[PDB]
Amino acid sequence: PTMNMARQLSEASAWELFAAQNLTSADNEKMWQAQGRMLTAQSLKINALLQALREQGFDTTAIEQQEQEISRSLRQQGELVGQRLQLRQQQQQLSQQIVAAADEIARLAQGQANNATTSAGATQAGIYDLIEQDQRQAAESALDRLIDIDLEYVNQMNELRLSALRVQQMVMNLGLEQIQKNAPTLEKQLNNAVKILQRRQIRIEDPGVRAQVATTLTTVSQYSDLLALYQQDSEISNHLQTLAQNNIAQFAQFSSEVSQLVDTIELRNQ
Repeated sequence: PTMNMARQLSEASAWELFAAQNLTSADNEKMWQAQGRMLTAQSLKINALLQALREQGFDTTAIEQQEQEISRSLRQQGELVGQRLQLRQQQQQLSQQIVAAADEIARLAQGQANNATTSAGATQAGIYDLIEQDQRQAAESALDRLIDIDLEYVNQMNELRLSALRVQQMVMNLGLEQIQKNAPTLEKQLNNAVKILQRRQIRIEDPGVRAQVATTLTTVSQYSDLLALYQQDSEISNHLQTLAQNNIAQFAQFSSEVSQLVDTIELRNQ
């Protein structure tokens, strides 16, 4: 009978609205893909059902339309959460890299300070080995001057490790929520923190290491892009939000029209 159709029509709509529901969420690619497919398939089942009912003297032209508007609207939304999903993936990858790069710089900085600290200790320890008919003053004065230079490089490195950690934390602090509220602040904030890190970068002793820090710096300098990613993400998130409210009225009209047709079927059935 035609009654078995109304049950499927209700069912297709329950799964459609359910797929459309899950799609607009979608945390991972897998869910997005799976739900988009399901939505498409359900829309196809509804179209086939409507065409079956229509050739039963039943009128489906109001539902055919609404359902078509809804499929168009969800296509767009599906696309948008698709791009957004990508962005949120790029943000993670890029940020992952920047902290790693900042952390390597900090580690390289600590390494350098340790070398100077170990040297100064040796030199100073050397001043006490002087007692050996070795005219102190000549040596003592030179060793002392050497320890002061070592210690001076320690500060320079400790200041490098710090500049690097500052930036690492700032990046670890981005999250859209705050990139939205205080955006220009967080930005000009990192520009200095990075322009500083760069300044101190070009001040490393052995250019061999001053080189690795140079490559790492180029990676951390992409923070400006990681910012662009977060922006686009919010330009879409608000967008997707707007459409999510239009759905209410659309979905209200659609389901309400299914009910009306299902009735015309459970009433004409007797």
